[PDB]
Amino acid sequence: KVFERCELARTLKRLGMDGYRGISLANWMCLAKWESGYNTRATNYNAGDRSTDYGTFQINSRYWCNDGKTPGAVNACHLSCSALLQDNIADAVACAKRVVRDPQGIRAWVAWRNRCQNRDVRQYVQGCGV
Repeated sequence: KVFERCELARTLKRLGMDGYRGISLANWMCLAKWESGYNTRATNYNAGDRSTDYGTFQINSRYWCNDGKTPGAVNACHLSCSALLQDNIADAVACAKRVVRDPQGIRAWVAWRNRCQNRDVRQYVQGCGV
């Protein structure tokens, strides 16, 4: 499904993302906007290394979820990558939380560095009531 901005902002807040490991709600919103455009069924195959990115946060199959076809992959979130394509984002959020527990934090997604870091991200949550 494709979330509307404020709809997603409120959902993420309810799921405990605001300030999780020092990451503000607006940063998560900026990441979701640039990764999938708030689309839960988004998938991107990376032909260079045989991995695929799944769902709202475009979580990679080499380290986080298992899709069975990615070489030398681990499944740190202990989830089928299929779980990251559901309309209910509960699992994708649990897994995103795992991703940032690593040293890099939110920096794990290059898209965050390119389009969110050091920028004014207030706009992603303004008027949503979060």
